[PDB]
Amino acid sequence: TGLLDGKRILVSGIITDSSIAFHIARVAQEQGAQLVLTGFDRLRLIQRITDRLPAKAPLLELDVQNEEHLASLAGRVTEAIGAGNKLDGVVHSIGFMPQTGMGINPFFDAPYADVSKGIHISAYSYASMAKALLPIMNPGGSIVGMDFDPSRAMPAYNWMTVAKSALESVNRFVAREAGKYGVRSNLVAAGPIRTLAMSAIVGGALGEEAGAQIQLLEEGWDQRAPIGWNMKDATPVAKTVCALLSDWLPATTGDIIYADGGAHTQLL
Amino acid sequence: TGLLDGKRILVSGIITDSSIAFHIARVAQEQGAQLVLTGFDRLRLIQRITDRLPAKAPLLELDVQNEEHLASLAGRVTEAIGAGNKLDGVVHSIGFMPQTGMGINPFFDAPYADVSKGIHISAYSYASMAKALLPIMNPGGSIVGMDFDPSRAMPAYNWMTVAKSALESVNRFVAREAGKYGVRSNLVAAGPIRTLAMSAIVGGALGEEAGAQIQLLEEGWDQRAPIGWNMKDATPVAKTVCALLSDWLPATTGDIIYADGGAHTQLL
Amino acid sequence: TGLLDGKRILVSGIITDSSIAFHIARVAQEQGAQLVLTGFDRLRLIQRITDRLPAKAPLLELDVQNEEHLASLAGRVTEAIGAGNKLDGVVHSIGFMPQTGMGINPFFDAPYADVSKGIHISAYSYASMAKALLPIMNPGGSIVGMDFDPSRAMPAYNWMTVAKSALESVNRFVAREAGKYGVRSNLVAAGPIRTLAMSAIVGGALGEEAGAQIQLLEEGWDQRAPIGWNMKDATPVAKTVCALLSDWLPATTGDIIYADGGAHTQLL
Amino acid sequence: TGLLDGKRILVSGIITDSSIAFHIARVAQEQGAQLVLTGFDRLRLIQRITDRLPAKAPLLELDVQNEEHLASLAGRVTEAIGAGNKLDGVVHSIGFMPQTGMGINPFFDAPYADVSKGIHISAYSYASMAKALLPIMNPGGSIVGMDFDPSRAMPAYNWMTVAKSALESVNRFVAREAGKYGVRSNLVAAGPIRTLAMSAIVGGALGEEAGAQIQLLEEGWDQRAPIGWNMKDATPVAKTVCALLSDWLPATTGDIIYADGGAHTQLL
Ligand SMILES: NC(=O)c1ccc[n+]([C@@H]2O[C@H](COP(=O)([O-])OP(=O)(O)OC[C@H]3O[C@@H](n4cnc5c(N)ncnc54)[C@H](O)[C@@H]3O)[C@@H](O)[C@H]2O)c1
Ligand SMILES: NC(=O)c1ccc[n+]([C@@H]2O[C@H](COP(=O)([O-])OP(=O)(O)OC[C@H]3O[C@@H](n4cnc5c(N)ncnc54)[C@H](O)[C@@H]3O)[C@@H](O)[C@H]2O)c1
Ligand SMILES: NC(=O)c1ccc[n+]([C@@H]2O[C@H](COP(=O)([O-])OP(=O)(O)OC[C@H]3O[C@@H](n4cnc5c(N)ncnc54)[C@H](O)[C@@H]3O)[C@@H](O)[C@H]2O)c1
Ligand SMILES: NC(=O)c1ccc[n+]([C@@H]2O[C@H](COP(=O)([O-])OP(=O)(O)OC[C@H]3O[C@@H](n4cnc5c(N)ncnc54)[C@H](O)[C@@H]3O)[C@@H](O)[C@H]2O)c1
Ligand SMILES: CCCCCCCCCCCCCCCC(=O)SCCNC(C)=O
Ligand SMILES: CCCCCCCCCCCCCCCC(=O)SCCNC(C)=O
Repeated sequence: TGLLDGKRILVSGIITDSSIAFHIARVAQEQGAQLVLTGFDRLRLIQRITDRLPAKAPLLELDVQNEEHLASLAGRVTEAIGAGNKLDGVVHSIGFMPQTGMGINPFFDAPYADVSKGIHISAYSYASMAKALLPIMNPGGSIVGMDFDPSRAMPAYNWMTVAKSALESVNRFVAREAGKYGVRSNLVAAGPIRTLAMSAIVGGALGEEAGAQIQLLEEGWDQRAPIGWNMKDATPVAKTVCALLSDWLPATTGDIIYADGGAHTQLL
Repeated sequence: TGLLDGKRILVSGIITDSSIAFHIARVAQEQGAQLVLTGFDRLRLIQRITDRLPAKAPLLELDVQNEEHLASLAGRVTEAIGAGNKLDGVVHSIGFMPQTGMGINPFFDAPYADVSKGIHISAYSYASMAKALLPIMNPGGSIVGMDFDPSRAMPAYNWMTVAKSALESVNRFVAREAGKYGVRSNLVAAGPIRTLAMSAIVGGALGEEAGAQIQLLEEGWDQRAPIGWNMKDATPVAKTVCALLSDWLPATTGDIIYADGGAHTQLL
Repeated sequence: TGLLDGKRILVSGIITDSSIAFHIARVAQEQGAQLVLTGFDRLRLIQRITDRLPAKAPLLELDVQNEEHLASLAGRVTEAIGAGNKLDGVVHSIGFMPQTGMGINPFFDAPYADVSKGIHISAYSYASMAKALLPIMNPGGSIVGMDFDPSRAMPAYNWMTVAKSALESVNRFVAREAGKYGVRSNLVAAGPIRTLAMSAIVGGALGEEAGAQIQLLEEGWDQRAPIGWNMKDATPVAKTVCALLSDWLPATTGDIIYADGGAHTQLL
Repeated sequence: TGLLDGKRILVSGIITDSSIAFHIARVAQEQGAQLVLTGFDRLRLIQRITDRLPAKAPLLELDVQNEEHLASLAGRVTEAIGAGNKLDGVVHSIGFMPQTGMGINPFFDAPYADVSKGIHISAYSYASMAKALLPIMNPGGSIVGMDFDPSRAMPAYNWMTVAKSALESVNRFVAREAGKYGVRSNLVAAGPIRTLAMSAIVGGALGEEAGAQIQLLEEGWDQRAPIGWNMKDATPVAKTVCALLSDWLPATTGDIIYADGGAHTQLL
């Protein structure tokens, strides 16, 4: 038993055991929830990884860009959980953006073909996923997607910041749409965690200039954060997503709950 | 056992069983926390009311405006809980403002002697209380005070809005101050609940004009709210304060967690 | 002479004499600025309309979605103004969204092909335009695009809100990009103005089901607005865009200046 | 010509040629605005200070913490300008707060007295000069006092950022109980210019701690602004205030006009 006792919670976005999505699943499982895991394309590969999760959770295939995947979604999920049973949650830990609009390549240069590829998988997909799953959700259910404070412009995040900013706005509209089924829609704003990707830029893969600009940024995050910030530990972020998936915040919708050590409230 | 199992949580602001503070205590108690209740002046009276709380919690006297009360605070509390034991939380459900700056009397007329009386008990007291108690708080502890979205100017709330706006800012500074002890500082923003006071204005005690301006406001709160808003039930607000008092949001500080049905994110 | 004396200011987005862009041009011209007008496709038609502008301003063709148009942009403009002379401003009054995005279309239905068509012309084009023109701008120059407060979710705007929200974020990044040339980037947030089919969004073609929606919106806007709101007059918005184009706000960048009667600051 | 050639304005708050006001005033006094100034506890001081200014304007011994003073804050200016000849501007730059809630003296090391005592000029104040000068004001005309971004918790500024979150909230209600007057009350928030308060809170009377902290935040703002920021001068910031008096920013209220240099909007 536990925080997520008896709840059937869906969790997408696991590609490795460093994924925030992997930690959300691990913690969600410990807390008692029953998971239905979805994976992009490396099905036999990420399968192996989902084997690390304390409990077995049926892996289903889901490319958010494909309406064939979306359509089948609710359907498979039902077979995944059972007939009669419905979903208590949906976790959208999906975020993409080709190097063209994120990082060392300039802001003005990133072409729309890529920007749009990020805005479709990062921002929009939240909607289409709320769209495909909402019907099979019990009232009182919760849908929570990841965010990264787009309020102020920062170097490198460039177009991925813009796609996240669009994400928050979408959150609000899905919120009233989810309202009709009793579901809540919320977004979590974490500080940088070191997934494969971040370890990459850190160690000069991007190079000197970049690896530093981001180093200091991660560095400063700890400066301002009152209870500090531990970028090599996602457990604080997993815990937060689980709380939002519980009966303890039954009134927050179209909202954003920050889990970045409060770094965003301090200036220095 | 439960959400607040084994935690010793302080809860001030109970004057009746309609007080949000009363609900925070009732739920906190059910969830397993051990309470230490503080009361303003009607000690023998509010005592009788705290008797309704599922469990007995030692009532201590606390007038936030009195430095004698503040100084003794930590002290008594220790006797209240025991030698060795420390506090896991502090709940500041205190808010005051003489009718001069709130309601039907105009904004320009409210004199500073009153405005200041509200700003001392509503805004500042959060600090002095964090001041008096912080020392006896275990790291990982949480301090949460009530708020009422001051972002946009609304009729009647007038100077009490201003004092709450000052409150949020104080929250941020106490946040970094609490950081050094491992405590988190957060503010909850609820929509209108009907305590004694609100039932009063509603039923024309203030009169026609006022009783209506507030009626429609409470009315519209439900309009915009996606999962609606039940002003005759504080259970949703109590639940939220308890979650903030738990291990499930270990990274939010100097923050504000809205519990108003998300009415604040929608325009219509 | 006047507010925009001697300044060569570009103004895009004029399709009729109801366009806010038309008013920005009329006032800009009165104030002394020299205009370089751009039109989408109805070149012979909107040409006829630009003839109403107090003074003649060379019409150039510009489809923002076409990199051929963009590339040629700086070039033509130079021939339009002269050799040696540079631009002092750029006004991006461009905004698009097919009825499946906005409309009364259930938000979940709007497919990405359209959403993306709006996000390319509304949000992104701001960038590519700042991209194409920045080079020929004098330091101290100003680029200002239109906005419509996306902070809170409102009915009908749906995906166009999302595109506008993306727009503000882009503004911030163009802001630091423009910084290097001395140019400022800012967005103006107006309340509803009535433009010919926008009179078919209320008491015309689009106000029968969720059509009164833009009534109580067009209505409520005046309620909350302290100095009121006159939706049948764009002069207040034109005046604001000209001030931003002047030497009187030399330090605001990546910012948003609201021109909706302050309706956005009041709750009721 | 001028923005203000012909506009009648009271500019409140001159102590030095180096403090904000002496700036707004020469700039305002040069733009055709005929002004009437206010001074504090050494008017014999602000007197010969003022000769340094561009033309003549009388000095009224005020102090918005004195009520016989507030009492007469209309029919003394009405005596100062014309025999029933009206007034256009209220450029409030009245603000102050004692060194215990300052930086040097720690957040918790201070009491109410002093905070309450500073708000009176800092926060509350704007909600004073308002009522007084109001029915002696002409439509159009504005009420505008300085703001220093309260949003993030600026350590070292402490209570005079909290008072700042409060000046703001109070300027929004004056945005309504003035909007009937067709008057504007709008806040111009700007960055830490080197004035006698700051120029001295470094060179000698505070030794360090708030100091390193302040220079800590000055290297910042500069390094963080797209169009950059200088602090050895206030002129672009003084200008941004002016057009906020003119007819060029016509549709805003209970608003914040930012001339900080785009520093409030840049993460890194
Ligand atoms: N790591 C950080 O610093 C950090 C911090 C806060 C928030 N975030 C955000 O959280 C999200 C997850 O990133 P992460 O680093 O925690 O984990 P991750 O990158 O390991 O997980 C992201 C997932 O995106 C998915 N994806 C991409 N395109 C897809 C598509 N077409 N269809 C279906 N799935 C697709 C992949 O399956 C992948 O598992 C992103 O939105 C990211 O911006 C990251
Ligand atoms: N009721 C609502 O509509 C509503 C909604 C959201 C937030 N709030 C806020 O929550 C807080 C509590 O109000 P409520 O209606 O839930 O309950 P309440 O009014 O019943 O409780 C408020 C408490 O203020 C305390 N108090 C006043 N001065 C004091 C002082 N000098 N020293 C010590 N204690 C003092 C009293 O002891 C009283 O118990 C206020 O800040 C209020 O603005 C109210
Ligand atoms: N009317 C209102 O209620 C209102 C209020 C505030 C802000 N706004 C915003 O201001 C902008 C202008 O709308 P409006 O009603 O004032 O005027 P409008 O609709 O008359 O002008 C908009 C322009 O969009 C242009 N456009 C579309 N696609 C283009 C493309 N592919 N390439 C180049 N140009 C293209 C057209 O040329 C057209 O002139 C929009 O962003 C709108 O959302 C509208
Ligand atoms: N310099 C900075 O750090 C900076 C920069 C931007 C914004 N802010 C804010 O800008 C505003 C302008 O400050 P300045 O830097 O020109 O300061 P200054 O102190 O040199 O001049 C402004 C005035 O503060 C006044 N003041 C104190 N009590 C007052 C009272 N009771 N009556 C009348 N005036 C009162 C004095 O009369 C003094 O003349 C302040 O409110 C400041 O908080 C500060
Ligand atoms: C190769 C990764 C690109 C480098 C990181 C992008 C620029 C970093 C600066 C902004 C910091 C923002 C924190 C966000 C980090 C991310 O979104 S990681 C990308 C998500 N998933 C992967 C592995 O691609
Ligand atoms: C007698 C109460 C005064 C009337 C209510 C104030 C004006 C209501 C309009 C704004 C609505 C805001 C909701 C907030 C309500 C409160 O803070 S109730 C006062 C707190 N405690 C008491 C009983 O005095």
